[PDB]
Amino acid sequence: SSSVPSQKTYQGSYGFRLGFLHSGTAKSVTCTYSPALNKMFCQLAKTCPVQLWVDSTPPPGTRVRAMAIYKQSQHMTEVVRRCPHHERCSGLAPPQHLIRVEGNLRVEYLDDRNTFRHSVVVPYEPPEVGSDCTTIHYNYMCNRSCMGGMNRRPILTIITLEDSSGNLLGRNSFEVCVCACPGRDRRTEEENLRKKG
Amino acid sequence: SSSVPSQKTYQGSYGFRLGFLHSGTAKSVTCTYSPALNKMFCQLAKTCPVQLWVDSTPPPGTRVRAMAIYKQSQHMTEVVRRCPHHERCSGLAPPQHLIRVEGNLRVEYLDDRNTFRHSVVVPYEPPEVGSDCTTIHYNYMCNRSCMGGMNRRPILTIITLEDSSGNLLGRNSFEVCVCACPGRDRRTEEENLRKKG
DNA sequence: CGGGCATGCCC
DNA sequence: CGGGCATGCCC
Ligand SMILES: [Zn+2]
Ligand SMILES: [Zn+2]
Repeated sequence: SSSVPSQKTYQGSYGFRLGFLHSGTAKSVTCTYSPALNKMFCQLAKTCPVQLWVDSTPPPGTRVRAMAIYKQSQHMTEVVRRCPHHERCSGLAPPQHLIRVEGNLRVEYLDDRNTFRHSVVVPYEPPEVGSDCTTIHYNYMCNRSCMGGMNRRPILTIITLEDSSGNLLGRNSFEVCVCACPGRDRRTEEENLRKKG
Repeated sequence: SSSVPSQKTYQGSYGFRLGFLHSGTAKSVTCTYSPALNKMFCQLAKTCPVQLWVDSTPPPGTRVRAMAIYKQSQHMTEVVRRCPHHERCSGLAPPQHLIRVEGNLRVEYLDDRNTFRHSVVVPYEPPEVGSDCTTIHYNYMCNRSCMGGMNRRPILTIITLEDSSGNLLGRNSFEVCVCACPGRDRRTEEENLRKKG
């Protein structure tokens, strides 16, 4: 019984995929996504819109869960949590949770009783009409560099689509780097990929 | 009734002054003192020997107190304390105290009931015989850069010599920078002083 | 807003 | 051990 959740992409029978908005070119843009690295660069405590795309409409009662895990093998089995500084100076969200959802009246924050991992869950809502996706506003409450938290360790966010019975319907993931200057750090990484990847 | 303790040098009638040991040239020497800047550069949680020199022998019951205060006017009135990370992962010393004394069976840690400032106190002991000074081993439990603690703000350590009745007998102070590479940072600062001081 | 320095750590 | 990069922030 592993305590490390799968990160394997599983688009499933509903054709579940993630979308991200294009952003500005600014050195310190608040949120920016790199398709080449499948990686979000964003600033702490600010909005990161993630779009949910499906080919088929999930059944009523379907839920959307987000959870962070460390990306490197050496840190994979350690629970991702808020650093003690940002925990201390911290409504519904427990202070130890890294990932929050804003703008949803039905958000649930879970602390797994066996694996101790944190996750945040909202109801899946189908797009309104004309629209092809549904947007969730996530918030990361620490910088990747936070001492006693992520401590410079890369993380993945895993988004899972789950029915009310608990069956996995779909899964996707993206890397996240919460940092002061997302535009600078995105360009630096893409350039490093080009020259020495 | 101010809550900012004096840092003014007061050598007093006993001729109280501080001494510091000369150290190596290494980039990451554990402790090194700059006479030009009256400034200690040291690594966290490691020994910083400070020598006490007097011209006249203090009376029995004399105490030696150390306390940190922020050096800049803008931060002067804020209590210097341990960051929440190093407080959490922390015998006699309360976890919130930045400055500890090692190797003394009579150490007292005080949290002032009116000003809320932290200090650590030991008995003054006169030099043994032949020696001209007495050494106290101090420990700083955070880096200057610790988020939620010093947060990159320069500090002074104020050493006061006090009689058992509480009269101030002498006072001296030095700046402290707790950092990963004290030798590098000392040379950088002395060079900056030379070129643009 | 982008340039550029200080500083912890690389693996 | 010293060189040198990443990254938060300068004031
Ligand atoms: Zn944090
Ligand atoms: Zn600290």
